Amino acid sequence: KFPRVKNWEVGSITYDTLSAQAQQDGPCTPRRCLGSLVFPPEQLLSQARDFINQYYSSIKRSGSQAHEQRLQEVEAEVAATGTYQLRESELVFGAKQAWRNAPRCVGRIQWGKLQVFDARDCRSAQEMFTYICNHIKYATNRGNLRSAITVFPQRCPGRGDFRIWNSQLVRYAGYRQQDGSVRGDPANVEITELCIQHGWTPGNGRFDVLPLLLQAPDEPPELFLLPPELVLEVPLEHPTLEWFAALGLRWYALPAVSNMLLEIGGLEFPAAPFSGWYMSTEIGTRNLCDPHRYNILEDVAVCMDLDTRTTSSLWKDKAAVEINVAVLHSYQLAKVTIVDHHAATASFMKHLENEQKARGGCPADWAWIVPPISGSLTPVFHQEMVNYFLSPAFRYQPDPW
Amino acid sequence: FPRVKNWEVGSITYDTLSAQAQQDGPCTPRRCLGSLVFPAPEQLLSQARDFINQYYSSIKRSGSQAHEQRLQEVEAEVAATGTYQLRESELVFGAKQAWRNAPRCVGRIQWGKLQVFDARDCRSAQEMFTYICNHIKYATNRGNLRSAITVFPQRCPGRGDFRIWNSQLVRYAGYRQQDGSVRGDPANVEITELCIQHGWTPGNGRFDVLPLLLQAPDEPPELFLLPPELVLEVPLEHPTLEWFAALGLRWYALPAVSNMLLEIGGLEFPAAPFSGWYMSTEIGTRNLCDPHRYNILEDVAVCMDLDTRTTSSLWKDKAAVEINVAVLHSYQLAKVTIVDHHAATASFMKHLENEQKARGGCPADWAWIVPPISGSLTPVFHQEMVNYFLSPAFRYQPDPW
Ligand code: HEM
Ligand code: HEM
Ligand SMILES: CNCc1cc(F)cc(-c2cc(C)cc(N)n2)c1
Ligand SMILES: CNCc1cc(F)cc(-c2cc(C)cc(N)n2)c1
Ligand SMILES: C[C@H](O)[C@H](O)[C@H]1CNc2nc(N)[nH]c(=O)c2N1
Ligand SMILES: C[C@H](O)[C@H](O)[C@H]1CNc2nc(N)[nH]c(=O)c2N1
Ligand SMILES: [Cl-]
Ligand SMILES: [Cl-]
Ligand SMILES: [Gd+3]
Ligand SMILES: [Gd+3]
Ligand SMILES: [Zn+2]
Repeated sequence: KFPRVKNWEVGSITYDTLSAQAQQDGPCTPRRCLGSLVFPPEQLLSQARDFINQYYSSIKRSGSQAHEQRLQEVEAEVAATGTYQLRESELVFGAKQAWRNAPRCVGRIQWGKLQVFDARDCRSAQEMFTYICNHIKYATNRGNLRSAITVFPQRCPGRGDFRIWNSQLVRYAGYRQQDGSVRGDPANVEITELCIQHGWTPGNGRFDVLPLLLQAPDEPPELFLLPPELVLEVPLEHPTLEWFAALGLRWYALPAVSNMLLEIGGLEFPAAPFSGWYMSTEIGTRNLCDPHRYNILEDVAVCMDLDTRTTSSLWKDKAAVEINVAVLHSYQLAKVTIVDHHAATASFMKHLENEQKARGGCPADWAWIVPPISGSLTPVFHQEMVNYFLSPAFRYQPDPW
Repeated sequence: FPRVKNWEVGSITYDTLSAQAQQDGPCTPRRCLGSLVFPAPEQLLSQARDFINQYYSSIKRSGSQAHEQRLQEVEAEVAATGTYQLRESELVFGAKQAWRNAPRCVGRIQWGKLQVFDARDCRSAQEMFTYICNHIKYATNRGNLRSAITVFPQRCPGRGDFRIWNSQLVRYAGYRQQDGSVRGDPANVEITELCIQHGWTPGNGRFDVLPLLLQAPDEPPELFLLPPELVLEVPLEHPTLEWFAALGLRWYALPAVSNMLLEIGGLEFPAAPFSGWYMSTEIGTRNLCDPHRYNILEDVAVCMDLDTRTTSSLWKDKAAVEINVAVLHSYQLAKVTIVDHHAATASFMKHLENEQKARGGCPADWAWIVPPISGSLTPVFHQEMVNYFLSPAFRYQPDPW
């Protein structure tokens, strides 16, 4: 009844007893597996209890005076108001736990080092922008990146919500042409048209930092031009392919996701942007080489004079590796925090053993932990994993349009 | 009906074939176990009833004379003997469906072109050896490889099973060492011990072809040396790194899997070895670079003058790419069929399109289909997949020891 889980590189075996606690049913059934699909009223009370119980057991304080009392005041809070507010330390506990529970995040060896900015006393877009701009600058820290989340007011019935309209705080533009095809990032063509709608003027670049679209409850969104000095960027150069710089590639320093809904102990925070630091394959492999993203693979290969006329020359593999080298090298020369997939995955194996000893397992989504180049060269490839939903959690949510 | 998206292009289909999935796999809504490597007359009737129904849809004779006759026959044969016998064309179809249905096979574009050798009259291990030698000879075809399966007598009440104890027809020995290490392939230490225990004289090279351990019903397994000239091998060299030839590396031409069970209509064929041709990544990445296999990565990288002291130089990825290049070039030098992971994944995308029109879906195991290097450089990375079990099928079975 406890999944047997093997490591094929060493032969070791563990049991994931933590999977017993899974709550939100996944998409898989004994009949078919859907593990590769990307996006597959007083219920509040039961979610509330077991979160508080988590908090106190986490601090060796279960069955103790403050535990009894905190259970009453939440029960009393919901009685009158039909909802409740979190104690600051609890919001700190939920934020770090929701990170710890993220099955697809390969960087959770860092889950206990998280700076939480409480932004619950907020109203109007001009306020968020200041909260956002304090996060970004705190998080960037002149390239010495530091993990941070900012949590905006929770969801209330009978009132709009706080939402950021960009998938991330930093996004590059996506412009069509007299032939449809995109100049700039084709990922963000939909939000580029929403911004140009809301006043912004299109640049002509492949790396134009998009303006934020911030939306306060029931008031229509507001454009915001981010300060240029607050958007740290790293021009991409290769250590030994002098022509690489002339290709003119850049990526921003801060991966800061602003469209996921933080759920802690029953409450759902639709605006809660978190950030950390990049893994190099995220930029060098997915963002620049995906056929529907920047899709630079062929252009780098021509410049390295590789034979693009036969797929068996592995020219794709050769140029991809070098695009990744140029990312790691450009970020290191810029002194911005970045991690390569070999270092990241090995630390995740450490994280798994940490979590086995502490909690009897760890939800992990194999197809997202394994890197998108050189998979079987990393030890996560040879590690069987179990995937499920623990709470508190980061969740996806509808786009606010 | 599971909705499946291709993310590179944007397409959406619905896998309706999955609603027919028979035997249940490892996952529940509580937890996905997709990444695990290893997940009464009345029911032999329902299984065979379904297979016969399949065979007759395929010949466009669904609901006819022969169709009800064959059903009436099979229920008469089960009542009288407890089993029944496949007709030869039924056996050819069942074996081609089994390949088609195999979710972890990327080579299934070719499922219709399969040469089925009927050895269900085999009477001993010695005769079993002769069918196998013939199989290897036909399939090797002097390097112009052909896809083949030999089918030995089915499991039956009263007598034991035919078994090939070897996991493949062609395997390299793995001898343990004085310092605990292994010379040869460490995946084959166990079978190697058995061959010696059964009177084989071991060598001491790294690429020693193992003998065959063949088990007739209620017999000890019998040893058989494969004739040297029957096993085509390929010395490994690199197009440009001329020191590579000095590693002394070889692989064999024919991938011939011999430890799986073929199930057709509830009948079980515990010995039915099958073979096609290699994808270069199985050899270059897994067999040669896995830390628990030949583990040549570090030794290639030193020789390449790569910086092996930091992982951020991506020495592993660079060395592994040249190992794959070497495999492809060597097999083309020797005029031995081989397919690289870009061509193989591109033809698999075609298979999913063929199969969506023909059957409304295709059972696919994402983590096995995506190559172990260059994952997102291939179109299958960006394609969501539905994994499930269809019959006829190749199944795993315990080792007979
Ligand atoms: C500090 C360094 C970090 C690294 C290197 C890292 C790495 C990654 C990577 C590579 C992914 C895959 C995303 C994709 O490919 O689309 C991911 C997903 C995720 N990360 Fe982390 N991360 C870090 C910090 C954080 C922090 C601070 C949080 C929140 C507090 C977080 C929460 C998440 C979540 C919820 C996901 C899943 C989102 C999704 O499934 O789309 N990560 N992470
Ligand atoms: C003709 C070219 C073929 C190619 C390129 C190919 C490719 C592959 C690859 C790369 C794998 C994963 C192997 C591994 O990771 O160890 C695989 C698995 C498999 N192949 Fe194919 N194959 C071919 C022919 C065949 C044939 C002729 C059959 C049977 C008639 C077959 C049946 C299977 C099965 C049953 C599996 C999965 C076994 C398992 O689950 O471990 N293949 N194939
Ligand atoms: C909205 N999808 C979630 C997402 C998408 C994505 F492309 C990247 C990341 C991500 C986040 C953090 C904190 C670090 C990191 N290295 N990556 C998260
Ligand atoms: C029981 N393990 C199944 C297995 C293991 C394995 F290592 C390799 C292959 C395989 C088989 C064929 C016909 C072609 C090919 N290229 N690979 C199959
Ligand atoms: C369909 C497939 O599951 C999809 O492309 C996934 C695979 N694994 C991934 N892993 C990460 N980290 N990010 C992704 O976007 C994806 N895409
Ligand atoms: C545990 C992990 O699932 C295991 O190493 C798998 C991963 N995917 C694989 N995929 C293929 N095609 N072949 C394999 O041998 C493996 N090994
Ligand atoms: Cl990103
Ligand atoms: Cl093999
Ligand atoms: Gd020139
Ligand atoms: Gd030279
Ligand atoms: Zn699953």
